[PDB]
Amino acid sequence: GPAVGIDLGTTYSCVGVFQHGKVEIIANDQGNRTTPSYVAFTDTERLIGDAAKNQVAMNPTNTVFDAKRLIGRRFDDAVVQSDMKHWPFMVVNDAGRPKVQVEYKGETKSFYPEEVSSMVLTKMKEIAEAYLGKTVTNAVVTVPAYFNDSQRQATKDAGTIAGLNVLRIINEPTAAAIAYGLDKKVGAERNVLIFDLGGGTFNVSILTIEDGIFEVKSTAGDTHLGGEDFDNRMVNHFIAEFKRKHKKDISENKRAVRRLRTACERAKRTLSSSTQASIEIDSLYEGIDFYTSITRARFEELNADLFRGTLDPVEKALRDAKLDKSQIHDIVLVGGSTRIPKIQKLLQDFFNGKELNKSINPDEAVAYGAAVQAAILS
Ligand SMILES: Nc1ncnc2c1ncn2[C@@H]1O[C@H](COP(=O)(O)OP(=O)(O)O)[C@@H](O)[C@H]1O
Ligand SMILES: [Mg+2]
Repeated sequence: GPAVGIDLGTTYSCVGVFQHGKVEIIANDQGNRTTPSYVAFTDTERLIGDAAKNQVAMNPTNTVFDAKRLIGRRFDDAVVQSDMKHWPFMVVNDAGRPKVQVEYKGETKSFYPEEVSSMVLTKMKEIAEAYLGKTVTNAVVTVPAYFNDSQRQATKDAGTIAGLNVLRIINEPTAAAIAYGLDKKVGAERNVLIFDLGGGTFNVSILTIEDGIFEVKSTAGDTHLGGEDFDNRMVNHFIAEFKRKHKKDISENKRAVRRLRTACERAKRTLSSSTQASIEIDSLYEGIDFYTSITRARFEELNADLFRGTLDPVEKALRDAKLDKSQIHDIVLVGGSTRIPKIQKLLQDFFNGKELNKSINPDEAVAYGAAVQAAILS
């Protein structure tokens, strides 16, 4: 079986495979090229991926996500302490290590973060196998550039327990560069800027590549900024609209909100190609059908400050790396949020018209690069 490339992401994961000089990003059962990093436990089963995320509104306490934020970390970790204040599931201490606690088939069960991730990993593995029509064993898994050795270890472990022989763990930005071929030797130093705006995390990385060797000269971003924050803004906006229109506040009804959010995220994706999208929700609150729409202009207006602030981490990355806009040779877009027009304009304007690398789907770039790296490693 060919070695595969796996992007084990915070909110979305992707698997690609190099074959006949071409990289193929493998779609899942539902036909999507990326699958949510969600795991849900019920009375009768364990749901992973889309099936899992498609019921989080119904089974909040038993639907686990954000496992990547826990992996390789300690319970006493300030990150963990701050984080768990927002997850609808339990995180318990176990001799220092944190564990997620769920109820599976009536009985209480706990899992180490690496076990949750191995579940997502097994899902990607069978997606690959379903496509290849053969067993996948070897793999290259990606990790953020800021991951310490514990976090890398845990990611490796998640692989082993998922039945995957992890050939190598490579940084996500480096995987993005390899996807565009920016790793080929041109007898000169090259500075690449990776602008990664995903589902819930934002990362900016400046790589220096000479002789084919990478050198992460600097990094920046925000671990709590992503496409989900843009969704929230739409939600708050629509909650206020429903109120004016029906003098009812649906805030308390978690289900109404969760369904509205799902409609928003979808409208958001449509907004990246169309100037407006309709929000059609049957029986949102009580028996009131919420039928409305948003325009790209209003969308951009709701997230203006968020979008604009995206440039601060870019300026920081520059000054830390000791470079000026003029010195960065290539800029590659990574993450599903970079498909947003305003974000592309804004970044280009900042780099005074410089062309942006974006021919490869941004949310598939890391997988793409890992698959290539897997191919050379085997
Ligand atoms: N067309 C699009 N326009 C805007 N956002 C998009 C689009 N397609 C996907 N996204 C967003 O990308 C995010 C997922 O990004 P992705 O990079 O796949 O995840 P991760 O951050 O987990 O690595 C979600 O917030 C999703 O709404
Ligand atoms: Mg990502």
